[PDB]
Amino acid sequence: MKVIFLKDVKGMGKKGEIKNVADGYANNFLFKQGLAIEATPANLKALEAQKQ
Ligand SMILES: [Cl-]
Ligand SMILES: [Cl-]
Ligand SMILES: [Cl-]
Ligand SMILES: [Cl-]
Ligand SMILES: [Zn+2]
Ligand SMILES: [Zn+2]
Ligand SMILES: [Zn+2]
Repeated sequence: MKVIFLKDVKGMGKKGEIKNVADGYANNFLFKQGLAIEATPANLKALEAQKQ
């Protein structure tokens, strides 16, 4: 699973970084805790638009 971090997770990734991680971790921890979202082209396009 490719994710973009929304918050800093020490030892894992900083806000704005894009990293591939185990699906279980993404689904059960990162997404569950609101720390990241999937880095799909669609999500990235939407995130860029809001920042601008
Ligand atoms: Cl995977
Ligand atoms: Cl930071
Ligand atoms: Cl920081
Ligand atoms: Cl896992
Ligand atoms: Zn995966
Ligand atoms: Zn930070
Ligand atoms: Zn697991």
